[PDB]
Amino acid sequence: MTFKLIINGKTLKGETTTEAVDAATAEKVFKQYFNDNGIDGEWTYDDATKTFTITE
Repeated sequence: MTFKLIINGKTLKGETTTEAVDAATAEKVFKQYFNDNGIDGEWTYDDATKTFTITE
């Protein structure tokens, strides 16, 4: 299970992706990834393709 964090904002524009030991294991970590960036907006996890997208 590979997750991808996409930041949709003029302030910060980036994209990353990687695999982990487990879906939930990476889901709990990927949540803190952007947490450090302090990105304020609509943060949600796309259960569809396990993709994390944010909309400021």
